[PDB]
Amino acid sequence: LALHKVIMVGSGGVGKSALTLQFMYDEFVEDYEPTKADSYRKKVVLDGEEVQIDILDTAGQEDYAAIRDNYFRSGEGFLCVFSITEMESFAATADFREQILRVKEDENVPFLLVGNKSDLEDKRQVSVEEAKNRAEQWNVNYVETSAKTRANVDKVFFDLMREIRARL
Ligand SMILES: Nc1nc2c(ncn2[C@@H]2O[C@H](COP(=O)(O)OP(=O)(O)O)[C@@H](O)[C@H]2O)c(=O)[nH]1
Ligand SMILES: *S(=O)(=O)c1ccc(S(=O)(=O)Nc2cccnc2OC)cc1
Ligand SMILES: [Ca+2]
Repeated sequence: LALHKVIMVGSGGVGKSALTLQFMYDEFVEDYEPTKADSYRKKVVLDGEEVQIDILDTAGQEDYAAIRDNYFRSGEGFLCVFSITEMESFAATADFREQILRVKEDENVPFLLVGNKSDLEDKRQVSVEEAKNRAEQWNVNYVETSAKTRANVDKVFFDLMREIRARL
C-alpha cells in the first residue's frame, strides 16, 4: 500500500494531539500529555484507493536540531496547526514553515495551514482574513478545524494525503 507520512506541527496547545486522536479514534481527547509524542498508523480508503496513513504527532520535545530535522526529512506532508484563539500560535507557524522548507528544500511540499478550535469563535484572536492571506502568501490551503466537533478533521488529513499523492 501507498504509505502517506504526515507530520503534525505547531506550537503548544493548538490541538495537534486532539486532531490526531479525533481522526484516529473518533474521540475528543482533552487531557493528552502535552510532552508526549507518538506515531499512529491507519489504513484508509483515499478516493477509492486503500492506503496507509502514518501520523507523527510531534509534542515539541525534540530540542536537538539535527534530530528535529531528521524527523521532518522523513515526513512527506505537514499539517501546520495553530489555534484561532491564540495569536502567538499563528505567528509561530512561520517558524515551522521555515524549518520544513530548510529540510525539504521544496516550497511545494505538501502542507496545509490549519486553524484549529473553530468552535471557539467567541475567543478568536486570528482573523480568517489574516490566515487566508498567509496561506495565499505561502501558496497553501487554509482550513479551519475543530477537534471538538470534528469539523474538517477528515478533510485536513485527506486533503494533505491528496497533495502527497499528487506531488510525490
Ligand atoms: N474547544 C476546543 N478545544 C480544543 C480543540 N482542540 C484541542 N482543544 C483543547 O486544547 C487543549 C490542547 O489540545 P492538544 O491537542 O493537547 O494540543 P497540542 O499541544 O497541540 O497537542 C486540550 O485541552 C484540548 O481539549 C478544539 O478544536 N476545540
Ligand atoms: S524520537 O523517535 O525518539 C522522537 C523524539 C521527540 C519527539 S517530539 O516530542 O514529538 N518532538 C518533535 C518531533 C519532531 C519534530 N519536532 C519535534 O519537537 C520540536 C518525537 C520523536
Ligand atoms: Ca500534543
